[PDB]
Formats: sequence, structure tokens, C-alpha cells
Amino acid sequence: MELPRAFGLLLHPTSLPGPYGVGVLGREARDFLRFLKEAGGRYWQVLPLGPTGYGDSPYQSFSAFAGNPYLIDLRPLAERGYVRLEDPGFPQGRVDYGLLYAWKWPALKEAFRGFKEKASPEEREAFAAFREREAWWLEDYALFMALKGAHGGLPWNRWPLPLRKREEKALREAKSALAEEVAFHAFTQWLFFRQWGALKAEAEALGIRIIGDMPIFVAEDSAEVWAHPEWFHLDEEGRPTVVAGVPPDYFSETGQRWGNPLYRWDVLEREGFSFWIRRLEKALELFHLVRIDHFRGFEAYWEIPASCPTAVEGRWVKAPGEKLFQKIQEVFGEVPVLAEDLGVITPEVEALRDRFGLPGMKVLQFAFDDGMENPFLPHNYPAHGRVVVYTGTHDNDTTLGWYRTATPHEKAFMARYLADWGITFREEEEVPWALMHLGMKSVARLAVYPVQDVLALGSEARMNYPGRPSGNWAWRLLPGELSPEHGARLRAMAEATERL
Repeated sequence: MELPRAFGLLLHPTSLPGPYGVGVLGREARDFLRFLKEAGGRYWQVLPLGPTGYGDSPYQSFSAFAGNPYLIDLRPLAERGYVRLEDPGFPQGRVDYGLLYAWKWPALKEAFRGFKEKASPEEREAFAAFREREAWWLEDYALFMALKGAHGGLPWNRWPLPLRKREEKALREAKSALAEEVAFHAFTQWLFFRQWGALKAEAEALGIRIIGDMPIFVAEDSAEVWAHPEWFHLDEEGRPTVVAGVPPDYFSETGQRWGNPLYRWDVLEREGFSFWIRRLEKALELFHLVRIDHFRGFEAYWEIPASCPTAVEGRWVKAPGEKLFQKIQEVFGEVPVLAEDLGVITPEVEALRDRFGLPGMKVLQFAFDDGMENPFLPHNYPAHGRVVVYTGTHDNDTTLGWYRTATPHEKAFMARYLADWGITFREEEEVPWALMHLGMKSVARLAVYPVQDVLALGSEARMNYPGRPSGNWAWRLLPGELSPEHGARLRAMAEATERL
């Protein structure tokens, strides 16, 4: 794809400021788009937007199609009398998921009750039309969530066998018995997609493109795995027989056992890769570009026997990446995908990526732990510049946080390297800006930075810390924290590096 020389910001919607404990698809989101526009940014990047479970990770969703109900702006609903919003006492600067779970779900349920009572014919009609258009994934998602609620939150493969194995009779009975719960979940979806569609329209009016994100592998406890057992390696009881992960290395002698179910690629191929085509079709209704986590998995993946508690017993298995993207290209006439290609990749992975002109990534926080050969250093980037450079992603600490724990060698080499590129700094809080400037001076067509770096925040603002059991995905902006001055500084930088 042809990427213009520009810049953007990374900010998950939950991090947006606003009342009621979590960022939503409303005015604050529009304020951010306006801020981005004033700053000269042309891209807004978010993390996966599906519904979340224990851990609150957007990369482990109950569905590969559904939208996150927590992102629904409840104000438009209250403004119609559908519900009476109450603040239990949400904190500032962070999402308290426990409190959000206990409070927002009931608020959404109360709003649905109010809706069925006061909703106008136009609204009732639109909601019905939506349920009908999206049935191909919505029926399964809505019933999945209704059954989960009726079975104490248990994962689908722990529900009674008739429901678990989707016996027609039992399934139809459950759907009737849970008609109201099913409708409610469909209601949260109609709202999510309606609000996201309006926000996407606002971004487009401001000349902004949205970069979406999705994990290559779906979650074990999700609607699509339950509904399409034939697409994954499961045993008759719904248990994965093999799981995703990565081989042991110089860090984890045990490697990483992610646990995600793996695709029966042969079955998918015979079906014209329908699952993926559909997944991308839906994603393209929300985003202009979509990144796919662990992109190398389309070339080959580390397959771990589910019985193994670690990733030591795995083996590399080839996937039909070539054939899948040939299909994606013919169906969508192009491939609007960004490849997450960090870590150790192979010449075949790089080959697949370039073959379809997919831009890869570069993370500046990883460029100074060795020498001038480090692929993350700007002078080593491809001359075609089809790559996206970040100071750090959602999985990294904020740049100031990173700097404070960096090795003496790292800190010294960074300063010297910056000096070579005509960049300097005085206080440590300036490092985030110095690195953002380095990225903008680079040949990378796109430079995307987390808002926390624009604010020069410390480790307390880190989005996610792989391996840490708590405090993840919780950071939030404060109202007005992003000032016109932050915007003007970004714009001046973009102008000087010709990214406007």
C-alpha cells in the first residue's frame, strides 16, 4: 500500500476522558479527533475493540466480531429518559474495571428496559434492521453472552453438553428461554456500532484515518469458537488439543504458552478462508487500516500440545499465508493490513509481508541495547520507508518510564545517537519528545506515538505490562490534559520533518 509521509497518535478509546468511569464513543472522542487535526496528525490508532473478560485485555475477546459494550456512551440514552445515570464514585485517570463491571452492565440493562418502553418507531425499526443485517454473527454472539450469564460466567466449554455441543433442540429452547437476554446483548451491539459509525464519520470529515487492531488468534472462550468447532483444533468436549505461543529464547527458557486455540487451516482453505474474509470485512467497516498481531503466524506458527504447561514441547507449523492474502487481495481489491512483525522473524515472513506491500513496525525503545546494527535504529530502516515507527507500543512502558530503568549503555548510546541526528535534551522529561523527534526525522512513512509520550508521563501511565497480573489497560487521560500547546509542539515537529 501507499502510505503518505505523516504522523498519528495511539490512544485506546477507554483512555479518553469523560464521566462514568471509562472513555466512550462520544464528545470527548470527537474532542480528541479535533485535537489530532489541530496537531496535524492524520492517523488515530486504537487497540482491539471487542468485549473483554477476566484480565480486561482487548486481545482476548469474547468475540472476533462484537464491539465492547464498555465503550458505549450512555448519555444519549439518558437524554431520552431510557436510563438514569449514577456515579458510584469512579476514580480519575484510570479505569476501575471491577467497578465498571458492577455498575455499567446494570446501567446498560436499565437503558434497554427504558428503550423498549419509550423508544420511537424509528429506533425500534433501526434496531430490528440491525439485528437482521448482522445475524450471521450476532445470533451466535448474543446467545453466547446470554448463556454465559445464565451459567455463572462459565466458559462455553464448561456448559452442559447439549448447549456446549450446540444441539439444535437445546439451542432453540435456550434462545426462547433467554429471548430477553439475547435481545439485550444485541442491543449493546446496535449501540456500539451506531456510535462507532458516527465517530468514524467525524474522523473522515477531519481527514483522519483510523488504524484498528486484532490478534491473529482468537480467544478460547469466545462465541465463534463455540459456534464453529470445525475451524479450530478442539477435542469432542471443546478442549483445545494444541495452543498458540512462541519458542523458548534468551529470556523465557520456557517460552510463552499463550493458550489461544489454533486454526484448522485446511478446513479454512476449503471454505475460501471465509472466517478471515468475514473478520476483515467487519473490521474494514470500522477502520481504514488494520494491524494484525503476531503477523508471522500467517507464515508459520509455534504449535504447542495443550497438555504441555509451557511452550517447550511445541514445533513450527507452516500456514497458508500466501493463499490467504491472495484471497484477501482479490476480495477487497487490496490489502489494508499493517503487520506486527517485532521479535525474531524469518526471511520468509519478511518476504510474505513485502509481497503484499504490508508495512511493518519499528520501536525506538528497542534500538539502543546493542550497536549500530540494531534494526530499530532509523538509519537501518528500508529505503522504501513502508514501516510505522513508534517510540513504544501499548505493551511497552511510557518512554520516560523506559528511560528511568534503561541501562547505562542504553542511555548513553541513545543520547549519542540523538546527537548524530541533531537532537538533544536537558531534563529527562524531554526524552519522550527527543525520541518522537528522532522517529519523525526518520524515513518511516508513518510515525505513531502513544499519547502518554506526548504528555511525558512516567511508568504510572503504562498501558500494559506483559506478565503483570493487574493494573493493565487502565490508564485514562484527564479532561483537557492534552493542551493546544502539546498539539502545537507536535505540529511544529511534523512541519519540520515534512509530515503535514
